[PDB]
Parts: sequence; C-alpha cells; structure tokens
Amino acid sequence: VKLAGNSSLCPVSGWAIYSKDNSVRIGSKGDVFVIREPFISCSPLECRTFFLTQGALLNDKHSNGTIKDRSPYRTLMSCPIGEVPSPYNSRFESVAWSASACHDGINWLTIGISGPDSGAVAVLKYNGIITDTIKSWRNNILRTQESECACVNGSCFTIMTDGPSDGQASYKIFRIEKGKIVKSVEMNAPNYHYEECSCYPDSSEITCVCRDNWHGSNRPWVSFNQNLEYQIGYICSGVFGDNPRPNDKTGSCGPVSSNGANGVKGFSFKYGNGVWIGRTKSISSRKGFEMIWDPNGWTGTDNNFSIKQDIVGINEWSGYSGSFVQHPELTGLDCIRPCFWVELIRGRPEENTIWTSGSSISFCGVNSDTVGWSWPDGAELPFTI
Amino acid sequence: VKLAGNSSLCPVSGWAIYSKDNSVRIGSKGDVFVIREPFISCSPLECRTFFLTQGALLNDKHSNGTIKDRSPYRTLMSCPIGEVPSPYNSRFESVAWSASACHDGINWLTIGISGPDSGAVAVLKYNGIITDTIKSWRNNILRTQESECACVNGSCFTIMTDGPSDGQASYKIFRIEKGKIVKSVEMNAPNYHYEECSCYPDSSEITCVCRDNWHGSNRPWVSFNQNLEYQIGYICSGVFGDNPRPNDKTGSCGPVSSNGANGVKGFSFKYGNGVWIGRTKSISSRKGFEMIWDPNGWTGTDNNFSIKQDIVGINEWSGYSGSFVQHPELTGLDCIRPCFWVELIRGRPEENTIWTSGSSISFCGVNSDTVGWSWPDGAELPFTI
Amino acid sequence: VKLAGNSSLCPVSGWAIYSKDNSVRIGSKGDVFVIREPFISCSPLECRTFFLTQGALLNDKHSNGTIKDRSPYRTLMSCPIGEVPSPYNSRFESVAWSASACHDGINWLTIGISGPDSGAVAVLKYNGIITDTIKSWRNNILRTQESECACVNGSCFTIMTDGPSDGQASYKIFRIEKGKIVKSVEMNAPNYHYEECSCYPDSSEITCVCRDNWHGSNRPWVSFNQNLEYQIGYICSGVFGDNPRPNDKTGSCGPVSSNGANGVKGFSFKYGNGVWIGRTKSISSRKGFEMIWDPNGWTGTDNNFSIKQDIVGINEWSGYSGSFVQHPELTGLDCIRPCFWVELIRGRPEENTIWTSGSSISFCGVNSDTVGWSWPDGAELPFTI
Amino acid sequence: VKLAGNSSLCPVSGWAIYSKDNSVRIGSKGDVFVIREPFISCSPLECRTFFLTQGALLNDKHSNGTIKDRSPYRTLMSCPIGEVPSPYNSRFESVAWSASACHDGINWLTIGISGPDSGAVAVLKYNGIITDTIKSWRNNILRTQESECACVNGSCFTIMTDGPSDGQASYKIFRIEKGKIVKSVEMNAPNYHYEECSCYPDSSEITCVCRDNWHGSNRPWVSFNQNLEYQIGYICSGVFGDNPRPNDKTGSCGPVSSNGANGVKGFSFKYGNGVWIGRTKSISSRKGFEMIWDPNGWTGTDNNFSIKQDIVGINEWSGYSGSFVQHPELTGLDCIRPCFWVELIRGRPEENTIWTSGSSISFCGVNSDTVGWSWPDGAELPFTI
Repeated sequence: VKLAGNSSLCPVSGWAIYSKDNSVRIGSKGDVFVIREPFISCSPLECRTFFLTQGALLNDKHSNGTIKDRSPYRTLMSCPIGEVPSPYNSRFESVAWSASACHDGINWLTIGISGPDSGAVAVLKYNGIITDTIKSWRNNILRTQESECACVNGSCFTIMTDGPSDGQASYKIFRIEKGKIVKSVEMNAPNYHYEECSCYPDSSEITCVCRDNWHGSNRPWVSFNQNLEYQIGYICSGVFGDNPRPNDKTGSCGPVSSNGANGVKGFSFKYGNGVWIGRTKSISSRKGFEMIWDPNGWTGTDNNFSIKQDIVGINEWSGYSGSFVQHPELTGLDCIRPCFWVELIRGRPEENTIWTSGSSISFCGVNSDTVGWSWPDGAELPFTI
Repeated sequence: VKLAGNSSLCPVSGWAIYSKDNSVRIGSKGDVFVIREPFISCSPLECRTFFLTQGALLNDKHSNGTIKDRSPYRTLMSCPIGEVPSPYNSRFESVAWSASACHDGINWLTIGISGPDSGAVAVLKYNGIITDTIKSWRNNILRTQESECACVNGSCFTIMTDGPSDGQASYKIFRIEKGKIVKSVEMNAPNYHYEECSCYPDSSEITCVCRDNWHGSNRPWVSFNQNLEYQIGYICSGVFGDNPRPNDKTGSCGPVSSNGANGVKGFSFKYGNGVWIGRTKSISSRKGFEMIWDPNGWTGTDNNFSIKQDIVGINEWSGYSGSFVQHPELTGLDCIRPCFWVELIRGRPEENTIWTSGSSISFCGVNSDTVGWSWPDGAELPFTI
Repeated sequence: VKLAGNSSLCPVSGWAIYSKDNSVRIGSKGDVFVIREPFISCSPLECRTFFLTQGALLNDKHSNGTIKDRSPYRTLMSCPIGEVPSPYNSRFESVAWSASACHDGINWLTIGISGPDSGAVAVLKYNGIITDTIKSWRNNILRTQESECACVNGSCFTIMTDGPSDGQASYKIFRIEKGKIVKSVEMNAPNYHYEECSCYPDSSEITCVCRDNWHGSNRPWVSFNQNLEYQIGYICSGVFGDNPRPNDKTGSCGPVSSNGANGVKGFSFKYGNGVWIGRTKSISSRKGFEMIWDPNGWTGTDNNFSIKQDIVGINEWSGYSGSFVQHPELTGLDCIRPCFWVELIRGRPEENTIWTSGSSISFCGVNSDTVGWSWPDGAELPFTI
Repeated sequence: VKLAGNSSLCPVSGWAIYSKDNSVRIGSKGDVFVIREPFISCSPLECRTFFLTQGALLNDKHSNGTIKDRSPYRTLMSCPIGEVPSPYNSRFESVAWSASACHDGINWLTIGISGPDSGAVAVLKYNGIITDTIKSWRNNILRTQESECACVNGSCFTIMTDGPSDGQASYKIFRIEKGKIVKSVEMNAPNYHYEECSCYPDSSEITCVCRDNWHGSNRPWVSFNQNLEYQIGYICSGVFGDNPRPNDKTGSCGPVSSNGANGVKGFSFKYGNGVWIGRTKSISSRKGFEMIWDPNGWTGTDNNFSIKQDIVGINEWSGYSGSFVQHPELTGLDCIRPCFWVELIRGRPEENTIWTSGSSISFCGVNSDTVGWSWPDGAELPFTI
C-alpha cells in the first residue's frame, strides 16, 4: 500500500530518546566503518540508519586522512537503527559521496551522486534497480539533502543544489514516482542559499529547512505542494539556528549577515507560527545541542522563547542534525510524528587524530513527561593508530 | 493469538539445563559486549536473552571502570538464547540503565529507564515505537524489575520503585495494554522494601518475589489480580533467600533483620504452601547456587526442607538470578512451565581486573530424572587488558 | 509433512564431493570455534552441520588442553553446511558433551547428554523446547551416536550405551515421537560392543554400524523395525573397518580379536550382500581415507573387493567418519541417497600444539563419473598461541 | 515463474556505476576472503556476487603463495552485491577451482569443477542438491566460463573447454534443464580457441565472447539457439579486445596474430553490426579499463569508433571482466538490460607482496546522462604480513 501524507504534524511538548549508537566506543576493538552524515529513514515495518562509509574500517591505516569528502570509495550503506555500522551487518545501497534515501510505502528509493566535481552524476535506484539518472547542470559540486526526503501519495520530493558554496548557486526541486523523475522545477531565489535541506510532509505539502553557507546565520525554508509551487523565505526568529551564529538579538526575514559565512546541517518544525529549533550550544564550534520552542518564531523577530531541552552538554562534541518522520501507517496514530537525529563528530578537525568519524543519537517527540540530559559520545581519543 | 495466562503453574521435581553462554571465555578473542543483568524472555516462536551493555567490548580499553551502573551509554539489547552478546548478532531495544521486556503474544514490549538520578524517565516501546512515558515521582533512582514482566490476557504488569535504597521507598504497580499505561496503583507497604522483582503469571494472577535492600534477609512478595488488588508479605521460611543472610534458623513473616542490609536479586515459585527457593551457597559473597524445595516454606517458619539440587559449586562465582515462564502457546502443554536463569559475574568487585562482565545459564523445570552438577564460568582472569 | 522412509537406498557407483570446510585455515585469523565430532543432518529445506563447541575460540588462550572431552562448557551448535563454525553465524542447540540431532520432516529433534560421569542425564529437545529426559541406568558414562539418527514416519530411532569402554556395557534402542520417548528396548548382545553408531533408514527399517572398542577390528551392526525387533552381528569382510586393525586377511562373523582394542567412529552401507566400507589408509594411525565396494562383504569373509576411491591421502590426517541421508522429500528422486562426512583432526594428540580441532568434508553418492583425489586440511601448524 | 528471454537487448548509450566493494582496503583489519575471479548473477529478487575463495583470509599467514589457482581448498561462495566477501556474511555454493552459476527463475544452478588436472570432474547442483556430474574428455584442465551462464525458457547454456591452453583444444556446449544435462554438442572450430566465455541471452538465442589464449589478439564469438546450432567467428574490428594486443590498426575476420600469445577474460555486446567493447587501457599489462562503442565493429575491420567512456585510470590496476544480464522479470522493463563487472587485481604477480586478491566494481547500461571517471582499488600495499 502507498504512504499517504494528508495528516497534520503531531503537536509535541518534549523529546524522548529513541536510539543511541556507540560506534566509536565499540570501534576501537571491533570492525566498524568510518562513517559520516548518518541520517535515519523509516519504513512501514522498520527504521534504518543510512551512512556514508569511506571504504575503511575504524582504527586502521586506511582511515588516514578521512577529512576528505569526495573520493571514488565512498558508498551509501544502511543498517538497522541502534546498531553499529559494520561490514557484517550492513546493506549496500549505492556508490555516492552525496546521497539520500526514502520509502514510499512499497519500496526503497535511494539517490546517490558520484563523479567528478565538474560533471557529477546522480543515480536513482528503486528496489535496488537503476531507474533514472541526472547530470550536473552548472558543472560544480552537485549536492543532495544528506537526509531522507518526503514521500506523499506515492511521490517523493527532493532538492538538489549546483553551484558555488560561497556564492549564488542554482536550486532544483524534483518529484520522483517509482524511481522515475516526472517533474522538476528550478527555484528562482535571488540572494538566497539552499543546501543540505531537511524535508518533512505535513498536510500533503513539503517543508524543507536548509542552511545558508554564503551570507546567512539563520536558516532558510521552502514549502511546495505536489505540483512544485514553492514559497521561499527565512526563519524569522532571534533564536538563530546556524553555526557559526551571532549572540541572540532581533532577527529578520532577510538573510542576517553578522557571523554567517559557513553553517551546519540543521532543521526545524513549523507549528503554525511557532518553531522547534534544534541548534548547538556553542556559537563558534559544533559543541552541544538543544531544543528550543519559540511560540511565534516562524514570523516574529524576537529572541524570547518558552521551552528549552538539553540533549548534548556544552563541553561535548556535536555535528550534523536532521529530521525524519514516522507515518500513521507505522505508529498507528492519526497524525504524523516528528523525530530527529544528531551526529557526534570526533576526529581530525578538532582533535589530534588521523581520521574523522561520527556516532549518532535519535529522539522522537511525545506529549508526555521527558527530561533533559547529555548523551554524548564516550570515546577516549586518541586510538592506537 | 494473545497469551491467555489462565493456567496453573506446572508442578516440578527437578531442573534440566536449558542453555549456557560462554561469553567471557569467547570474549578474550572475539568481539562480545560487556553485559550485566542478562534476563530472558520468551515469545510464542522463540526465547531471547536481554542484557544491558555498557557500550564497550570485552578485552578493550573502554571496558575500564564498568563497575559503574548508570551512564549515558548503557543500552538494552537482545540476542537469541545461548548465543554470545556480540555487535554482529544483537538487536537494539532501547537506551536504558534499568530495563525490562515482555511479549504479550503479538508484539514485544520493552520498558527502559534513562536519565539523571533525580528525574529519570522511563520510555515504553511497543513493536519498536515509543508509546508512553513515565517520570520519577520522589526524585530518586527510578528502577524497574531487571527481569521479564508477566502478561495475562493481553495486559502486562510491572513494578517500579522510587526512593532510598536503604530506607523507605515508594512502590507502584502498572498495567500496560499495547504499550499504553491503563492503571497504576501505589503500594501501601510500611516497613517493607521491594526492589528488582521477579514476576510470573499463575491462574490469571501475578506473583512477584523481590529484594529487601534495607533490613530484610528473607524475600518479600506481592500478588495481585488484573485490577491491581495486592497482597503483601514475606516468605517466612528458615531457608533464607538473600545473599547476606544468617545461618539457617526459624524465620519470620516480617522482615528478619540479622544480616540483611544489601541483598541480591532472586526469585521463588509458590506451589500452595511450598516454595522452590533459589539461593547462593555462600552467606557472605555471591558464590555458588542451588534450588531448594520446602514443602511448607511459604507459610511455615522452620529450616527443614526436602530436596536440594546443585547448580554452581560453592567455590565458583555467581550473581543475579531471575525467573521466566513458557506459556502453553509455545510448549504445547496445558500449564505454565517454570524456568529460571543465573548470571555468573566475573570482574572487578572480587577480582583484580579493570572490568566487570557476566555470563548466563538457564534451567527448565521438568517431572523427569535430573542431576545436580556445577556449570560455572570457565574464564581465566586476568585478561590482556 | 512428515518424512516417510519406505523407499529403498539408492545404488551408487561413486562419490562426488558435496562440501568442504576450511575451519582451521580460516581460524588462524578469524573467530571460529574449537569443534569436535562435526556430523551433518539434513532437513526438507536445507542441510546443517552440527558440532560440539568447547567454549573457546581457535588461536586463543582458552584453547589450552582441549584434548579433554567431558567438561561443563561443551555445547551443541549448528551452522549451515560448508560454513566455518563462527560465533556470529552459529545456532545454539543444547548443552552437551555427547549429542545427536535429527529432523522428522516437521521440527528438529536434538538429544544432548551433560552431567557427571556417574549420573549423566540426556535432555531431549523438540523445536527448542525440552520434552523428555533420560538418566544413566548403569552409572558409568552415557554415550549417544555422535551422528544423526534415522527418522521413519514421525518416529526417530537412536542407540545409547552405558557401561565400560573396555568391557561389557548395556545397549538400548529408543523410539522418539515428537520429542517424547514411546518405547525403549535393551539389547541382549553378549560379547558385543556398540559405542558410536551411524544409522540410516532403508525400507522402513533402520541399520546402524557401530564401533567395537573392546574386541574387534571389524565393525558390528544392528537392524530393527519400528517395533524395535533387532538383529545383531558383525560385518563379515576381510576389508576391516576400525583404525587399529590388522592387515587384510580372511574375516570372521564374530569379533576378530587381532588388533582390536581401540577404534574410530565409522560407517558402512548395506546393499544386500555388498558393503560400501569407509576406512582410513593407515592401519595404526588416523591417516588417510577411502571408500571400498565389496560385492559380498556383508556376509562373505574374504579380502577381495572391486572398487576403491581415494578421498584423503595416506600422509594427511583424518578422523571420525559418519553417514547421513537425503530423503526423496528433499532431493526429489524416488529413493534414498547415501551420503557421508569425514572429520580432519589436527592438534595435540599427534602434533606439538596446545589445542585439538577438526575440519570437515562431505560426499554424496551418484551414478555418474567421479574421480578420486585428496582433499585434506591445509592448515600450517603450529599457530601463534 | 521461469525466465523467458524472448526479448531483445536494450540499446544503451552509457554506463552507470552500480556497485563497489572495497574488499582489499577493508581486509587489512577486517576478516575478508582472498578471492579471485568474481562474477555477478541476478535472480528475480536480488543480485549476488560469486567468488572463488582460496580457503584463507586476507592479511594472514595462509595467504602465502595464493597464485596456485588449482588447489583442493578453493570453494565457490556467494554474498550479496556490494558487500565484502567475509566468512560471516557469505554462503557456500560448491567446491571448485573453476565454476559458474545461474538462476533460471526458480532455483540457483551452480557448476563446479574440482579434481586432478588429468581427470577433473564437474559437479552440477540445483537448489543445493547434486543433480548431475560430468567428467573430462581429453584429460587436460577442464575449464568453465568463470561467469554466469544464459538461461532461456528454463534451460541454461554453458560452454566448457578441455585441452591445451596454447594449442588446439576441444569445446563443448551444454543445455541444462533443472540440473540435468539434456543435450551436449561438440564445437567443430579448427584454428580457433575458446576459453572463459561471457554469455548473454538475446531474442531467445545465446551469444558468447571468449578469449583466444593461443594465437589471437581479438576475441572470438559463438551464437546458438536452444537446439545448439552454432555459428563461429571473430569480432572483426580494429579495436582489439585482449590485454596483450598490438596498437590499433585494421582488424581481421580470423585470429589476428600479432601479440595474441595470451589474453584476459573479457566481453562485448552485439547490437546488429555494432559492438560495445570493454578492454584495458594498457596493451601490455592489465591496467585501466574503458568501454568503446563501434557502430560497425562486429563485421567492419577498421579502427574508427564513436564513443569512449573511462572506467579505470591508465595508472590503476585492472583484471578480469565479464557481463551479466537483468531480465524484465526483475527490472520491469520490456527488454533485456546489459550490465558488466570488472575485477581489480592487486597482489603478487605485479607487486611485492605474498598474496593475490581482487576487488570488484559493476556497471549497468542506461539511456541517460552518464560520466566517465576512475573507480580504482584504493588499497595501500604492502600489508603487515
């Protein structure tokens, strides 16, 4: 059966920890991959964790210099949620250095980009069979969401970027039906930057929250229906979500350019005028993580919020964060439940090692009593390599 | 398709060894988890072993100081019975430092407690989906059975404790239907201590034998129906149950306080006025194990018994002990078969290592010819690390 | 649907290699068990290899002194045919130091003996549930076939021995229906010895060829119907079967006491008056293996034969040998196909190591063109331990 | 339902990266086999990778001298596509040093040759059961395709060679129906050499492209219907196929003998008069790989082509190459899709190691936009052994 997306998003007041993966603690002795960008996607029977292996095992000589991110060895794989990425319990999905995966209620769809920086090619697979193929239209690094896409009524929607990472790029929205592209629309967004977007279906409509890697320290968004009729803007809130970001002050609808020249992959949930902002705790480095509920944070420019929940302590390393969705066909409720994941990066950029790998944690929103704590990666670096 | 639980408990005269796990012998070279409290639960198709990993492998540098029991890295996992807990053959269940799991004949229910000591939160999962959530009441260490619960007619019953571990705590009984809490009742038991209960169904009723960690050297019990109408007391037999216990003498129906200040998790089966007491051979440390049949132990205060069976030698290390049952929907008989498991702890508290891990053995009650022997953990400590 | 054993045994003229296990070559780096007596049993869907793990991994410090054969750590496990006995791909069956397993077309039956020498107890499991239990009746040592048993209709037939290994013991035949013993008969065989039998069904009758560890260098046999009406004797051929055997000469109908004081587990197939003898190439040590077709070997005492096939070279180590059967419900033919397995022992009793482990090979009987070769264990001893 | 063939080969204009396993650069730490001659075969549900293990793990003392390609330890195994060949995730198929496997839409058929050089015997298995067995004729090294065969209307067709590898051999075509050899025809091809052929079905007929190991630097071919009515010849193109080959010039319809003393396993697809030649970039050693589209290459002797795609760089090691097919019963299209695989050999023959192992990559043909790149093996030799 298909996967309808006509039911609105569940209102939540807290987040309960779903899964925790101890990849780097177990990888000092066991055989686990050196992974990056570990997003989670769910199916009407189970939820899988998708990661981008670098072709090497942890605590090995082939994990040297894994700060590189575009090599002919990166592959997309998947393992059951909560389990370490290992060669003996992972499933091969595609060969890619940028990827995304979804389930339309019948079969898995995976998009994977692999090729030269000028002329990369995206290969679409439906049930493990190549169905369609895209090529770069502006001859720069072609990127995908790095997260799961949104599938509504049997059609799955993704966003791809092509162009400079510090200038004006080109943005495209795709509608995919059973692995074949049936409609693509190029966004007309001058003075905007969309990159590594997190998309969820709400009311037969798709909402994506992206990162501005050029001149924005808040987060842009785009919303479109099944005919790809889009609306663009930024999240107007004093609770900035990007990293690096300035200290909290009055935001604006336009790209706020105070400390916005890079970013980290993030997300947010729209609840009318409110937002559930998930950001780090350090305005300079990727340290800590927290959840903030701003009652009027989607259109009102002030730094006042209502609820804050602690997820990772301010002294513990953090990284990419994205959002996934559990449909009523799986949970059994009458609405769509929001969930999210966080990646805990530990390695070369900020520590004196030769590699770079990240563990993951996952939370799901509930209407019950929840507590805030710190669930970090308890690895003891450096390793023996 | 759901478990009825309306049959009486099978009368037995002996115990036949069901499974044995050589986790620590194999973990010196292989990749196995550092586990603790490995209870067992059965389903209408198979029986699983549930353990609480610390997030590190045996013979690894991350197994240092695993005598700690409440950390953000402890997770609940499960593996098929008789198999070593390994990253490559285990299934992730929940994130918890105190957990219990059950099967109501349709789907698996797992309760998992994780959070701060003052404010811990229990997350209930039905078929891998978060369904309900509980929070601590008295803001002390919220703890659960550490063993499987009892499911009768589609409802599963558990007991949770909240308060001092050497004083008067608060005790609660829960009824769970398809992951949602339907009814909770707070026990009114002055001068009692209930902790780490082992519950089994018998004639549509639930009986739990718990651990008195405050002033009792015998074991308390509680019995309730599906409406949570409870009866409380102590197992008044001269054959004491806890590990720090006096030499055998006339017991009492109230808490006997001679050597009882820090118990160990155990069990017992009621057969009218009789009991099947499972205890350790040493009254000082967790060494040895045996099963004793007292014909009038549940109500008569004398130290005379009838049958004793040897399960672990007096010079071999022992640990936690709990009880599980096999329903007629699985065995095919007309009554509920009693079974139990023992954990064999090897590590820091009594040996000169840096870690603490435990293997397990299992026994099933039969009406045939059985022998008493010693089935210890044949590990040779210390390890390389 | 249950297995019927009414179709006669297939006439064959050669043996084609079925599977080969490189357990010891792979176990120098990988994690494989230290196994012994690796028999094979088939099911209407697949064939499994059953072995007796000793609780330790190969190339490990717990492999010291594995020449011992009765310890509380030995367990019966199973893995798919042709695959190494690894902890990550094996299934736990029972706790035993002497075991056998069978499939009656519906579910797996496993018998496992574990306990003291004087008082060992056999635990019968049907579909993983304990169903019946036997105790030693002469209180010396309780042994089983170490191979698969014969299943006709829903009943499976095994032979158990109890008594001296160098004197006169007591012999019993069991009929098992759905895990429960329905009829047992004690053999009256003065001046005979049956220790490790290989049983196959032919025409709704069961024939077992056993080991004489007291008198004879030839092999005894027993044949019985479903009511346990047995016939006893010895294989009257000049082509002797046991490993400590004399040079070929005229055989005898009773125990030939020339070099018969020990023995090795073996087999033979009856074809009227003919036999398919599987023996070792060395009359003093367990080296080499071959299959010999004697047209009148079952009753005619002469050393002349017709066909010989080489399976292991005379300079390569060999060991236990047994026979299994592929029923028409699996192969699809109209008769029962003969098959056999060989164990290749490498370790302490003949080499300068600290351990003792064995690999396995399998052959199937065919009416096509086949070749004789040597398929030994290519391990390079000693290891690094 | 059985595969039908019955449809023509899909016209393609490019090749999309399908799978890639990083076996050699994961086996430096993990446990992977020392494999050689991989190939991929697809079933109506999944595609498997078949390899010929040498009985030893990578980075182990038993990897010494893994260049002897005919030993009694080589076995045929299979693992899911894109996954490393490991003892814990691969299935045993047969014992062979020369093998091929196929799926007729119902069950897997595997052919495996193992035995002496003069007297090797091929064992045919259907659904894991030995069904037929065939023996050598000219008492030389009996070879099979080393690739998947072609199954049309429930019958699978293979080619075997027997005779000198530098002279005139004997070639045979087999039709196999449910594991039993139905019809065999001996090819009458004087002054031809057929070896290691790659066969695909097209319009209910079989076309095979082989290697000439005696005096040809181009590639021979053979095409036959279901009654084994064959047509023989050579690929008449100036774009030569074998690895030892001269510089491009006008080809010939016979065995062009310039540098044809040896060869490497390869393939080609016929599209009327055109060819899709897959060859290496180095005319002396096995380095690089590319696909070339010659519009009239099958019959027109000129060196002009129209399309070239880069798959491995000229400075990266390459090896065997073969072709497989995805039927409409799996993809869902209306025609047969062509795909191919490449093996990346790294080890003793060309580098200063003690072993020889190869990774693999796979491509499938599409009518979309594709890019040429280099997807080599990123191993860093020598290892620690």
